[PDB]
Parts: sequence; C-alpha cells; structure tokens
Amino acid sequence: TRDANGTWEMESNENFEGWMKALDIDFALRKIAVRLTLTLVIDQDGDNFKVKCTSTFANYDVDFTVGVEFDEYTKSLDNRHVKALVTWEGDVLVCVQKGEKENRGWKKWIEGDKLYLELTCGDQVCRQVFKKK
Ligand SMILES: *C/C=C/c1ccc2c(c1)C(C)(C)c1cc(N(CC)CC)ccc1-2
Repeated sequence: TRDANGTWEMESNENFEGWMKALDIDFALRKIAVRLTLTLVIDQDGDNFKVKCTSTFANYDVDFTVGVEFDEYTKSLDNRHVKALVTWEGDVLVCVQKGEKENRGWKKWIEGDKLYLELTCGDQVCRQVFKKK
C-alpha cells in the first residue's frame, strides 16, 4: 500500500474547477479540462517516482525522489515555480509545494485497487478517485 505503481483510470473528480480556479488557471482551460479523460501513470522504484498525467490535450509529468526537495515549474498547469517535497506520513504519500500559493500540494492514499488523491490549493480541495487498470 506504499506501492503506487500502475496505470490509474479516473473514476471520480470532486471540486476540480474550484481547485483550478484557486490556481488561477484560465477559465478557458478549465472549461476544456473538466471534459477530458485523465490517466495517471506511476512508475515507482523505491524512493524514485516518475508520474505522468495524460489527456487529449495536456500532459503533466514529474519525477522526484522521496525526501529530496526539488524545484518544480508547473509549465502545463499554472506556470509557477515551487519548491516541492514528497514524503511518507505512514502510508500516505504527501507533497508540499512551497511558493506563492498557501496550502499547496497533494496527498495520495493507495487502498488496494483504488487510489485516492486530494489536491489542495489555498482554501480549495479537489478529491479524485482512480482505479488500477
Ligand atoms: C499523485 C498525483 C498527483 C497529481 C499531480 C498533478 C496532476 C494530477 C495529479 C492530475 C491527474 C489531477 C492532473 C491533471 C492536470 N490536468 C488538468 C488540470 C490534466 C493533465 C494537471 C496536473 C495534474
């Protein structure tokens, strides 16, 4: 349950527009993003992660090592520089993105066949559920 490897198909997506609005994503782009099918592919080898989020139009890929801070430029998202850090809190995978936005990051809970993802920015929380294909 610390093993997030898999191809993950989105099955629920709560308050996605509110989270994108907290990031100041263009209303235009928000309009398109809500309609698109998103696939989350995770390749994990020990502390080494490669995450790829893919849709018809957008692509968001990141690689990181657990417990090692890394500069991130969210080029395909809100286009901001953050100092990111991913750690384990028990079996919860937790990302903090330090920068302009407060309470910015995400958390991942892997429960067997299902992956729960909460994305946070400011006062907004988006809740997603994925099933392993
Ligand atoms: C552990 C999961 C983290 C994470 C990081 C970044 C993104 C996501 C998940 C997605 C799948 C929710 C996602 C989607 C998007 N686009 C729409 C706004 C689509 C590619 C960007 C970034 C992330």
